Parts: sequence; C-alpha cells; structure tokens
Amino acid sequence: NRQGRERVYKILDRIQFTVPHVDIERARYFTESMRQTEGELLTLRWAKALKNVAEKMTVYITPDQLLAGRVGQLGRYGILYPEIDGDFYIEVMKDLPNREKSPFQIDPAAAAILMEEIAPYWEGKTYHEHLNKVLPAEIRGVTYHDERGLKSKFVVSETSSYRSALQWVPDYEKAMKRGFIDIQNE
Amino acid sequence: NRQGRERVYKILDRIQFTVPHVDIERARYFTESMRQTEGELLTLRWAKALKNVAEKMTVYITPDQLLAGRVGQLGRYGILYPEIDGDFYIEVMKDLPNREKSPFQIDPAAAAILMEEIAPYWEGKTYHEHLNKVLPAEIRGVTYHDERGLKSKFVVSETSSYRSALQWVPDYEKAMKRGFIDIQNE
Ligand SMILES: O=S(=O)(O)C[C@@H](O)CO
Ligand SMILES: O=S(=O)(O)C[C@@H](O)CO
Repeated sequence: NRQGRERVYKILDRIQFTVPHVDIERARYFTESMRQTEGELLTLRWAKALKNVAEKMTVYITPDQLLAGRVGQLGRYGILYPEIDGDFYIEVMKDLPNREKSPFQIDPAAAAILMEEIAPYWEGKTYHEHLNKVLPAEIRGVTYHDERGLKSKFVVSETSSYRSALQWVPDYEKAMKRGFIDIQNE
Repeated sequence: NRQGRERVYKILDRIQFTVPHVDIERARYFTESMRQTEGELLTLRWAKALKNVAEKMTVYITPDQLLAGRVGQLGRYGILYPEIDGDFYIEVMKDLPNREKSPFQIDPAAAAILMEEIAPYWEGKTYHEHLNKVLPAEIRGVTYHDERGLKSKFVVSETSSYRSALQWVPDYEKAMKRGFIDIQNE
C-alpha cells in the first residue's frame, strides 16, 4: 500500500506505462566536442566531450524528487551513443515508434538534429562500421547476414556493436570518501 | 663529349632546363583506393592502392629509351603524396609556377581533378594535420609559427610533414635473384 509513500508514488504514477522518448542532448554535445578533438588521445577527447555535456546539456530536478539530476528529458527516456552504432540511425529511427519490441518515440526536432548534425559526423567513424569493414571473410558468414552488417546471422553474434562495454561497477565509495577535488589533486 | 652517346643525349637534350610538370595519376589512383579500404591494416590498404595504381595509371616508354617505365608524363615531372601534406594544396598549388624556389607547372585540367576529386578526400586525414593538431603547447612555440602549422618557426623544425620517410635502400639484389613470383610464393 501507499501509506507513507506519497512522494515516490506521485513520481512513479506520472511515468508508469508511458512510451519512452529519445533524448538527443548527450549525443549532441558529445559529438560537438569529439568533432573538434580528432587525433588526440581518445580518453582526453572523451573527457573534453563530457565537460562539454556537463556545461551545455539541460540540467534537471525531477518534480518532487529528493535527488537532483537526470541525463535527459522528463518522463521515460533513453539516450544515444552514436560512437557505437550511428550507422543504424538512417535505417532505424523511422520506425522506433512502431517497433514491435521496445518502441520509443522521438520528437521531429530531435530526429532533425540527429540526422542533420550527429549522424553525418559519425559516417565512417562508428565502431560498428569499423568492425563490419574489417571482419575476415571466413568469419563474416556466421556473424552478419548482410554486407552492411546491420543484420546478425544469429549464429555467432557479435555484441559489441550495440553497447560501449560490458557491465561495470565504479568505485562509488572512493568518490564519496574523497570527493573529486581531492581526486583531481592526485 | 657526345661521341658514342647519341641516345642518352637525344633524351637529355629534350628535357634539360625545362620546367617540371606536376603529374597527378599516382595520387589519383592511390586516393581512389584508399577511400574504399578505411579501417583495414594500413599496409594492406597500401598494397591494394598500389595495385590500383599499377592497373590504371598510364604506362610509358620514354622515346628512345632502352628502359621501360616512368611514374609520370613525358618531360621533367614530379608526383604527389597527399597522405603527407594534402592540406597544403589549397594554399600552394596556386603559386607553384611562380615559386621563387623550385617552380613547377600544372595543367589546369589536372589541377581541377586534384582540387575537386583528390584534395577533398584528404581533409582532416593528412599526416601534417594530425601532427599539428596534437603537438603539445609547450612545443608548438619552436615548431610552428601559425596555428595551422603551415609555417615552420625554423627553430626546432619537424621534417616529417614533407616526406613519407627517411632515405631508403631496398634489397634490389633479392628482387633480381628471386623474382616476385617466388617472393609471393614465400
Ligand atoms: O556481463 S555482460 O555481458 O556485460 C551483461 C550481463 O551481465 C547483463 O545482461
Ligand atoms: O637521412 S635523411 O634525413 O632521410 C635524408 C638525408 O640523407 C638527406 O637527403
């Protein structure tokens, strides 16, 4: 029952069972920075790009939250990582709302920024394109059905072209015990 | 002087103290292939591109030579390596025939292919652009006068943005003793 839990149920009732939106901000300002730092150590470009996101993306306090911070708009939302799979945007964004499995909505203005600003930058630069291009012929057959590698064979499937990395647990205790001033001083 | 050497002097007289031409075919057919193999092992891409040059470039027998083969047009000529310094072409090709030091002439039809088909592929891709981009600030002072690194400070000058490599002596004896079928067979 909801006795004593008016705040959490107020937040949850507003979002429970809505269709999530595609938020473009992280991808947008990540791309904006990465575009200007090509050639530099990758993690240095990355850090610069996250600083650009930190400075420019919308900040949020979810209405009624005791916690501050989101990484996209109100409601249910997801965010984008074109460094992985931006070569799919052209084929896939059109029918995200209609996807039988796990549909998402996207505002026309977000589709416009995505296809005019973001996706054109990542052409020839995504991880997925690189992997598909260089896969040895002896391996292609069990990996991808098609020449662009947009369709898995579902025999020996690669899984690195839909995520950045395996799961991860950062050292949260270190951040709260020291704070980032002290880590930065190190 | 010229007794007994009619052949070499016929050849040499036709070209002595003539103005060398820019020939573009090596660059053109090199670029044409490198454009299609991005992401692959560099020396594999390089070999595909050299095969494209071998299949498509004009072959020549200099008139009256006993030796077959040039890598450019009749007369005195040079060829192009946009992989090094293609970011200079916009600024330098204009002033080439009137360059105080080491002038070169270029057919306007070759110059158009150069500046419309070749040079644009190499934007953001050249060695020189990469070096200039990443050089630590502590070191730019003595290396480059300008932000784009097109002018040496002539204090501590890098020399790798105007040549592919140091001098080199290939093992010619091995080529003539074995042939490339037997080397390919190894
Ligand atoms: O270990 S991973 O392959 O990164 C993910 C798995 O733990 C969750 O699906
Ligand atoms: O050794 S290098 O610096 O490649 C060239 C020098 O031999 C002068 O041509």
